[PDB]
Amino acid sequence: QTMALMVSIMWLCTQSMLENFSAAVPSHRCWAPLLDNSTAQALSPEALLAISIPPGPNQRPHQCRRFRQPQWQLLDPNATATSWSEADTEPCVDGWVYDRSIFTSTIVAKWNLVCDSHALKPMAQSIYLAGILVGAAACGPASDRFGRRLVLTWSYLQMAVMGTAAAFAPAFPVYCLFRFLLAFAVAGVMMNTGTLLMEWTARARPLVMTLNSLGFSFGHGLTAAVAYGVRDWTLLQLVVSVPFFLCFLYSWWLAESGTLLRMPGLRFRTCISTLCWFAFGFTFFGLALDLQALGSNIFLLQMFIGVVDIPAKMGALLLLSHLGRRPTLAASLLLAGLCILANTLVPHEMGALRSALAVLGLGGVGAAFTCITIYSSELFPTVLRTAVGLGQMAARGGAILGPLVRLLGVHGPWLPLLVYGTVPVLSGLAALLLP
Ligand SMILES: CCc1oc2ccccc2c1C(=O)c1cc(Br)c(O)c(Br)c1
Repeated sequence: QTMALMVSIMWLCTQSMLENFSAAVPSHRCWAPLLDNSTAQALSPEALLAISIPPGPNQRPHQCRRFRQPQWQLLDPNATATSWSEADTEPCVDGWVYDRSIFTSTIVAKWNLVCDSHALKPMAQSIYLAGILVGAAACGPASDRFGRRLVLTWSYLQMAVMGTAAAFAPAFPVYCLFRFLLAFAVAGVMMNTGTLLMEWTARARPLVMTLNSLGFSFGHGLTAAVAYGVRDWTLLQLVVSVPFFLCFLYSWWLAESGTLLRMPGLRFRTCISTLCWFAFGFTFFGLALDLQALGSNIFLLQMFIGVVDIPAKMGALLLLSHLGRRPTLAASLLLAGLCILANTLVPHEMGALRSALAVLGLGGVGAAFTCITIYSSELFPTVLRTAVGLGQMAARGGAILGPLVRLLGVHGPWLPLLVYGTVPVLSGLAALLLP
């Protein structure tokens, strides 16, 4: 049934976006004796925070430096500001405390994902996407040998097990391995859903693909409210993996009640298709995992993303049927690129405009994904149509490389978004040459 597969891809998108909320980094600072000890620290907690922690980024108290002695010279207005020396600080060693207002517990607050180990969260996302790549490359022969339903049930079981395991991970490497296996199973079930829907009904192939993409959009929408409802990442992952344990009941239908010629042949077509797929994967998995910086409220941002992406990808099929394949794809790619570039061009104070631009960029990259998926079945003849597999492999690779470019935020907060906006422009300019 198409409804069961739609619920499945909805929960898959929920699991995929769970990393955006569970790895959210709140405003943090390390343990200070004048702020977290007994009442002997005294009134005016802001003054104590100012004299105990030097200023840092965005004119805020430094999230990575603490004063060993109370610097009373910065409290008195008669003294010169920023008069403290660098030697008066310590490398934020006493352990960090986090604000429990928005999120009660996250993977950043649990394992102390801080400035010294700030690369761990993008490294965690990269490990997840590498597990996705490995699973998608491995489930092919497995599904061909053991059948699609067997590997589907095995992937569901693995998804459930790894979800309930990562919900209680005691260490960071163990959590990374659990996410790796969960991504393996996610890629397996994704490849199974794709190879099932591409030949279950099909003339109706574009309709089925648009329904699949609308099901993830619905997944985005659902996971927004799911993350808004529960504040703990453990219970979040538990209640997200429980539907997979429920869908496992359909195992065995209730108990019975090669192709390397793509590189030399059509080289221009295959490199263009792989470039567009790489661009979509890179931009999506680099932008959809850091919604905290793209908007002011992550939940409302995701809700707007979904409610604007639904009609965009709905009319995407009308555009593909009326205007063509290449022109609408190039237009969507250019629109997404220009929106993401304007997101950096607009000042950070215009939060509503930044959120709208991010939503428009996500809708544009989703429409571009729809167009490239439709064009993969037409750019290559039936003799070469593992072109779609190579395109999907290039898209993961781009997804994997996505979070790795986010490390450039040290040189500037706009560089990752600058790349996320510049890549789709060149992608559309290259796709404009398609026949
Ligand atoms: C069916 C695949 C799919 O369709 C979507 C529609 C909206 C948002 C995400 C997705 C989505 C993915 O999550 C996805 C999965 C893999 Br594997 C990829 O290599 C890339 Br790139 C993207």
